[PDB]
Order: sequence, then structure tokens, then C-alpha cells
Amino acid sequence: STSQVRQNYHQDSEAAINRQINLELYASYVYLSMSYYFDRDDVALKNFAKYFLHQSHEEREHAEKLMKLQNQRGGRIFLQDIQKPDEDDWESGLNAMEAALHLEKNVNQSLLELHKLAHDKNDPHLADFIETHYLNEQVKAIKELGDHVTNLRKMGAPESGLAEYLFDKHTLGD
Amino acid sequence: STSQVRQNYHQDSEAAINRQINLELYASYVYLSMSYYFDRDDVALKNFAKYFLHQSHEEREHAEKLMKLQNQRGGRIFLQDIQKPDEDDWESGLNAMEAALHLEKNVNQSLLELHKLAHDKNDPHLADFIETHYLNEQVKAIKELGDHVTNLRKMGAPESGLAEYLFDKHTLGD
Amino acid sequence: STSQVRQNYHQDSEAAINRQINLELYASYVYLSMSYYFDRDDVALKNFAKYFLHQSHEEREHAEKLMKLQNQRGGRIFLQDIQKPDEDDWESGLNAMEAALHLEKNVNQSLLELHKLAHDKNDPHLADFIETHYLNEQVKAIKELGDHVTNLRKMGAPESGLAEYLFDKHTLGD
Amino acid sequence: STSQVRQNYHQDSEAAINRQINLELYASYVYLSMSYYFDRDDVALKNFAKYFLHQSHEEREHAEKLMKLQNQRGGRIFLQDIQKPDEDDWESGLNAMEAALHLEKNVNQSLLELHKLAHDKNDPHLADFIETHYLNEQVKAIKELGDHVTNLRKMGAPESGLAEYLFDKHTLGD
Amino acid sequence: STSQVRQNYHQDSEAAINRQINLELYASYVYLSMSYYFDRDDVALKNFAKYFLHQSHEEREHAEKLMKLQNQRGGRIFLQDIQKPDEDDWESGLNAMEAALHLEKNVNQSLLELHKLAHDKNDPHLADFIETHYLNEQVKAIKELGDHVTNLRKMGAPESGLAEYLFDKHTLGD
Amino acid sequence: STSQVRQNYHQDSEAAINRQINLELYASYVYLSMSYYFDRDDVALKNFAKYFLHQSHEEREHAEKLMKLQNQRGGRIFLQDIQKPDEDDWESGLNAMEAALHLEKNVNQSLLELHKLAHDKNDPHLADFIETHYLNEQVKAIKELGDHVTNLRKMGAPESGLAEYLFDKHTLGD
Ligand SMILES: O=C(NO)c1cccc(C(=O)NO)c1
Ligand code: NA
Ligand code: NI
Ligand code: NI
Ligand code: NI
Ligand code: NI
Ligand code: NI
Ligand code: NI
Ligand code: NI
Ligand code: NI
Ligand code: NI
Ligand code: NI
Ligand code: NI
Repeated sequence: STSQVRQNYHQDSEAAINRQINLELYASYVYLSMSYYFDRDDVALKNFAKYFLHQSHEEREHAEKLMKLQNQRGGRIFLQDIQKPDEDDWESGLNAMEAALHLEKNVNQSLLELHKLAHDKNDPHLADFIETHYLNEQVKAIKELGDHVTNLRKMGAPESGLAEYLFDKHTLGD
Repeated sequence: STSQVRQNYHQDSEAAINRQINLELYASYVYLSMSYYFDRDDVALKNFAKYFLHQSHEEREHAEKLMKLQNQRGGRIFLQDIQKPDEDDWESGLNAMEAALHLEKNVNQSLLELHKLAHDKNDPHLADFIETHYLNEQVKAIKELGDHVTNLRKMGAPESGLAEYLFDKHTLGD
Repeated sequence: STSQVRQNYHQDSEAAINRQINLELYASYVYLSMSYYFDRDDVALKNFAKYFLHQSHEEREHAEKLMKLQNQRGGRIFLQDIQKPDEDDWESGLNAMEAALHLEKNVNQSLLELHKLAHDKNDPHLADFIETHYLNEQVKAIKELGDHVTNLRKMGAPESGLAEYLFDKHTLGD
Repeated sequence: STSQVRQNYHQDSEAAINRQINLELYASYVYLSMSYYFDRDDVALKNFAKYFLHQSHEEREHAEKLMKLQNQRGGRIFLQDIQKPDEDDWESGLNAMEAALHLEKNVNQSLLELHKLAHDKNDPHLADFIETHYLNEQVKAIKELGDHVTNLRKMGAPESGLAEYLFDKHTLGD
Repeated sequence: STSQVRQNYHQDSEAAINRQINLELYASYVYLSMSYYFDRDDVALKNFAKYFLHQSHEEREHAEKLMKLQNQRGGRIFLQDIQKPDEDDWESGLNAMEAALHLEKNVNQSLLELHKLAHDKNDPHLADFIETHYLNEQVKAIKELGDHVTNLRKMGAPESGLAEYLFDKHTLGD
Repeated sequence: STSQVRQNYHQDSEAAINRQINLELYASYVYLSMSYYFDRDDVALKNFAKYFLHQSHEEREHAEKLMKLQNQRGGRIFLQDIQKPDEDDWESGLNAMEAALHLEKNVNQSLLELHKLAHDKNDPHLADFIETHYLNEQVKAIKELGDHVTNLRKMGAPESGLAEYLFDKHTLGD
């Protein structure tokens, strides 16, 4: 039955929100995984570790914000298993940043579709929500991961252990 | 003829804005009536009274900024009578909360139609204005009014005079 | 059913307070209309606009204190339509000052009749309420508007656009 | 191979830790779900929502500290799917508290087994890690949940909606 | 080649940002020119000069944020000559204000066309970027220049040198 | 005809100043281009980017000071097109530094000629202006650009991607 607050909220929108929530939780799990990889005693890049833990916590916020949205519009929250990440070993700082970059473009793609749907269903409140809270966040995150990938490459990563050490100190360590 | 500032601002949009101003002033008036209803010596719920007086002054502000937008775009303000509310006696705390929820959804619907007009006339400025200053304010009012209605019901209102009293104290009073 | 608080409160008085409520709300509306007339890109006198918006919120307070009075004596508030103002275009700073003067003398005339009624019904609390919160406010307001009208006339308004500009800057702007 | 730091760390412990990590993430997920149940417009108990959201974030911390422990001892983290919680709809404040109480005792169960493993493998660093950061935390949580359940039942929950409202305000609302 | 960050960014959009970049710099150049026209000893209106120098620096910021956008989305900046302004002598305060109004309406028109392109290529990030940072800024700037034009005209500009002097003091000089 | 302030100010000097204004605007433009080159996701050297953006805003100040000197002496400002820079793509940190040095030596050459023109025309006011505000600024910039080029070379640039990264961090990052 229909929530007392529901208005102009398409059940397709509601289902897409539930999928986005699962995708943000998944992204935060991937970042959690990347963070404790660089915490390993045989990798030991503390700033990669805390860079990725920070992203892990932001993705958890992203998801909670979609959960609040769902309830605000009178949709109903249906959670699904959070799939484990594709890797347990992320190989290098470089490779981790690249996998993060790919992850973010896939999150961005699902959000752009969410936005298209909201536009298509004449749900301007939801479109504006995706614009305000998610779209520029992806663009900034993707632009930053590219910069990082670019620098690690020009420095000689992953072959230069020096390059990853120094990028950990001078870029990811403030 | 036309204002020196007018640009990409359709006369249909100008008319809808004059319509929305009136509806916002109307909403203010309803909330004013509600507020002083709970100020009656035979109703005597100060925090209900305070809550709707606050929404009354908010709606007045909603109206004033639509008047500002009107002049900004070079449209022209035509005011209309402000219609008296549907009731002089709002019956109870629960009933007033329910009428308020109904009122906001009707205002929300008016705003969503205004937004699709702005997008049909390819007026991205007007569309963003509505997104930015109205759409999420309506979603929040509607979700809050929903929450209040739910709690007042679960508590035993409107039959239970104890329920409305305790809601007035513990939810609407800080 | 007579209110448990009602005492020495005549229904003529009760009815006349409801009329005065409506009249203050009307005065508020007129002032609102004048304010955004001067916000127009082709009128553009910011301190005229500010001045009348201030008067508008004052009149709203005037109306709210009368609704409070009604409930304090155990009368019952009945709201009526709020008529739109007489003009959509107010022509000039001078002309709006003069309509304000005339509006304020009309509200004063109604308040003097309200007070006459309270005294004829031996209602000294009501007469003192009107004396304390309304009569000198009107006299001050009428005196200020006449001062403003007088200076605008001597400066050459409304034919001198220079005059209305300089008045807006030096008298209505701090 | 074998990590340069590994010392007295049995592969059964390492694998028991990996399973605990998953169980803490699971517990986090359950609490997240409970939290936004109470945020629904038709449930609308915001301090229940606040309380479970805070437990959710605490369990994510339990999980991260185990991931740290694993790396400290030279184990290797292997994450698994995080299973979706057993309900989408938690029925009431009282039922949520009872479910949470059941969840915490099960987590307590797995930790005391984790701990008896550590004593048996003569891993005293691991046993005190469990003693110090988990065992008393679980006892406090189980006791607090017991107290809440006890109080909700005496107040008349889950049938008395008044009871859950007042418990939300006077216990969970600080 | 395609940038590693590019996603949902159409080459027409990329091309149109490059044009908008050039147009803002052009606008900044026009304002620079207007500003030092009022610095001339035979014009000598220092608040006119400060007013246009300020808009000049704002327009340069408009251009720089567009260059930032281009790189954020993976586009490539291509700069073009900056055309000199249409006049070397701007004639009067009023005439400069009117040229500024027409300039800002042209930049607005190009910005609306940029936004419609973003909408048509389903590029919600770019459209939101234009909504957020440019469209209301244009509307405010157009509205203000219109106000200034109106006040200069009512005061007797540009024949009244007294008028432009008094307007420079009381409106543009804080 | 002649400005009422003009004195000992040769028409050739007035024209040379108009030329120098353009060249300063040109220098500004080159540095702006360089700046956002290093802001590209595939270049990604923020301190290079910030460094040239700073020089860009300084050149703009250099230009405006000359526009002010022009009016101070009763000459008349004539703006010309600002020519786009010679490159859209500046290749590397070392190459941009070398271009910048070349640009500055060319600007210095223009200024030294402007100075000798001033001394040939017996304009001690113009000659001291160039001395006081440009000549040593040019020498300091040329010396500093020289120092940067030397270090990037000794470090292994532009081959070494590590070189430019470490320089960006330790020299241009304070
Ligand atoms: O310490 C123990 N319980 O407290 C314990 C448990 C299992 C085995 C052994 C053992 O091998 N003793 O020799 C000891
Ligand atoms: Na928007
Ligand atoms: Ni995200
Ligand atoms: Ni409203
Ligand atoms: Ni209480
Ligand atoms: Ni009044
Ligand atoms: Ni008498
Ligand atoms: Ni735990
Ligand atoms: Ni033992
Ligand atoms: Ni601009
Ligand atoms: Ni569309
Ligand atoms: Ni220079
Ligand atoms: Ni270093």
C-alpha cells in the first residue's frame, strides 16, 4: 500500500534507488578491501591505506543518503547481499588506483542512468537530488583518480618501488 | 511592451508564477488559522500553535521570493484575493496535521507542474530556481508532516487528549 | 457554548475585532504590493521597496496581536478573504506614499470606531488594548507618511526622477 | 608464503578472524537496516533510528579492528559476501530490540569460541585482544539491550504505540 | 586519444565550452575597457571605474572555472584570440551601463544555448554545472544593470552630468 | 585634441604604452594557457598549474598599471586583440619553464626599448615609472625562471617523470 507521503515517485525510480544503494555499499566494500591491502606488512603504504579507508567511509555515506531519500519519497528500502570485491590482492598502488578509477566510472554510469530515468519520469526532485549530491562528486573523484594514476605512471610505478613510496609520502600524505 | 531585462521568459511561465505566489500566500493563511486555533483557551496546545505559526511565516517567505523571481525575470506581479481557509475550527492536533499534509501535497503538485512548464519552455533558470528553493523544501515538509501524523495516530489521537498533550510537549517543544 | 474565560466581552466587540484582523491583513497586503512595485527593474528604488516591506511585516504583526487578543478574551476568530489591493502599478514613490497615508487614515478611522465601541460597551480592557498598541502607532505612522509626502513634493516629485532617487538614498536609506 | 612478522599465529586463528570480520560486517548491516526502518514515514521513531545507526557504525569499527589485527599478526584478509539481513520490516521498536539482542548473543557466541581457540592454540596475544576489545563490549551491549527490551515490555509495547513513543523520547533521546 | 576521465562528455559540448571560455574572456576585456574609460581625467567617475573593473575580474573567474570544467570532464582547452571591444570610448555612464546590459544578455543567450546542448546530449552534470554557477549569476547581473540603467535615466542621464556624478557617489560608491 | 593634464608626454610614448599594454595582456594569456595545461588529468602537476596561474594574474596587474599610467599622463588607451599563445600543449614542466623564460626576456626587451624611448624623449617621469615597477620585476622573473630550468635539467627532466613530480612538490609547493 501507498505511503502517505508518496507523490510523483515512480516505482521504477524506487527500484533504481534500491539498486544504487547496493552499488554504493559495494563500492565502500571495495575501498575497505583496498585499504587493508596497503596496510599489509609486505606492502606497508600507510597513506594509500588511509586514502582508501576515507573513500570507503564516503561511499557508506553516499548509500545512507540514498536510504534517507527512499524513505523521504515514501519508497521502501530493500537491501541485498553486498558482493565481495573482485580481488583480495590489489598488486600495487598504481593498480589499486586504476581499479578505483574503473569502479568510479561504473558508479557514475549507473547514476547517470538513474538521472535519465528521473528526467524521463518527470521527477525533478529526484533528478536534482542526483545532480546536487552525486554527479559532481563522481566527476571530482574520477578527475582525482586520473591525476593520481597519471603521476604514479610518470614516476615509474608499479616497477619503481621508490615511485610508490614517494607518491605515498608527498601526494597522499597531505 | 516588454521589460529591458526579460529574456527566455515565457508569458505562460510568468502567469504560473503569479498563480504560485497566490497559492503560497494562501498556504500562509491556512497555517495562521491553524496556529491561532491551538491558541484557543479550549484547545490550549502552545507548541502546536507555535509550529504552524512558524510554517505560516515560512510560506510568506516562499511567496516573497517568487515575487522577487518574477521581477528578476522581467515578468509582472498581479496579485489576487487570498481565499479564506476551508475551516475555522481545525478539530484536533491530528486533524490539523493531516490537513497540513494535504495542503503541502497540493502545493507540491502545483510546483511540480510549474517545473514541467519551465522545462517545456526550455527555461533552465526557472527550472533550477524551483529545484533549488522549493522542491526539496516540499519533500521535507511532507515527510515531517507524515511523521507527525503517524506518531499522533500510534499514540491514540485524536480521541486521547493525553496523546496530543504529550506530543505537543515532547515532539513540538524542542 | 460560551468560553470559560469570557467576561465583559460583547459580541459586537468580538465581531469588530474580526473585522479589524481582516483589515490589518489587508493593509499588510497593500504594503507587500507596493514594496515589490519598487523592486521592478523599471522602477528600481530599493529603499522604497525595503520601507514598504517593513511596513507590511508590521501590519502582519498588527493582525496577529488582534487574533491573540480575541483568544485571550474568549472570542472566536473567523477569517475572511483578503482582498487584493486597489492597484497593481503604484506609479511613483510620491503616489505610493500618498496611498499609504490614505490607507493609514482609513485603518485609524476603523480603530477609533473600535475604541468608541469598547468604551460604549464599558469594556476598559479592550479600550486600553487599543490605546496601548494601536492608536499612537497610527498617529506616528500617519505623521511619518505626511512628512515623506511633504518632502517628496518639495523636492519635485513625481516629475523629478532625481528627486525620488535622492529621497530614496538620503531619507529611506539610513 | 609466510609473512616476515608471523609468529605464533595459527592458520585456524587466521581463518577464525576472517570469519569474525564477516560476522561484524553482517551485524553492521543488520543495524543499518533496522535504523532506516525506524526512519520510515509510517514508523517515524527518530531516536530508535539514531540508536541503531550508531550500533551500525560501531560494528563497522569492530570489523575494521579485526582487519587491523589480522595484518598485525601477519594473517591475510579474505573477505566474503555480506549477507542481507533476515527481515526488511522489523515490526516495532520492541521487536527490533529483541532481534538485536539475539544478534549480539550470537556474535558473543562466536567470539567466545574465537577466544577458546586462542587459549587452545596458546595464542595469548590473540586471547587478550579478544578480552580487551570485544568480550566486555558484548556484555555491556547485551545487558543494555536486555534493559531496553525489559522496559518496552513493561510499558505495554508493542501494542501500545504510546509506549514506544515515550520510550523513544525518554530513554533513546538522551 | 580519449582521456582516461572522459565519460558522457560529447564533443559538441567540449567544443561549446571552448567557445564559452573565449566569450567570458571577451566580456572581461570589455569591462576592463569600460573601467579605464571612467578613469580618464575627462570622464573621472571613480565608482563607475571600480564597478566595471570588478565585473572584469568576475568575468575572468567565469572563464577560469570553465577551463577547470573542461579538464575535469576530460576535454581539451583550445584558446582563441580575444577580440578587442566594439568601442574605445564608451560615451557616458548611462551608455556604458546599457552596453553592459546588452553584453550580459548576449552572454546569457550563449549560456542558455550551452545548457540546451547539455540537455539534448543527456549531460546532466554539465547542465547542472551551468545552472549552478552561471544562469542565476547572469539573471542577477542583468537585473542589476537594468536597475542602474533605469535610475540613470530617471535622474536625467546622460545630459545631466550632475546625474551621473550623484549616481556614482550614492549607488556605485557603497 | 589635448588632455588638460598632458605634459611632457610624447605621442610616441603614448603609442608605445598602448603597445606594452597589449603585450602584458598577451603574457597573461600565455601563462593562463600554461596553467591549465598542467591541470589536465594526463599532466597533473598542481604546483606547476598554480605557479603559472599566479604569473598570469600578475601580468594582468602589469597591464592595468600601464592603463592607469596612460590616463595619468593624459594619453588615451587603445586596446588591440589579444593573440592566442603559440601552443595549446606545452609538452612538459621543463618546456613550459623554458617558454616562460623566453616570453619574459621578450617582454623585458620591449620594456628596455620603452625606457630608452622615454629617455630619448626627455620624459623622466615615464623612465622612472618603468624602472620602479617593471625593470627589476623582469630581472627577478628571468633569474627565477632560469633557476627553475637549471634544476629541472639537472634533475633529469623532461625524460624523468620523477624529476618533474619531485620539483613540483619541493620547489613549487613552497
Ligand atoms: O589450558 C587449557 N584449558 O584451560 C587447555 C585446553 C586444551 C588443551 C590443553 C593442553 O594441551 N594441556 O596440556 C590445555
Ligand atoms: Na539542478
Ligand atoms: Ni559513491
Ligand atoms: Ni511554500
Ligand atoms: Ni516526559
Ligand atoms: Ni496596522
Ligand atoms: Ni465615557
Ligand atoms: Ni561487534
Ligand atoms: Ni588453560
Ligand atoms: Ni560571465
Ligand atoms: Ni527534457
Ligand atoms: Ni609583465
Ligand atoms: Ni621529499
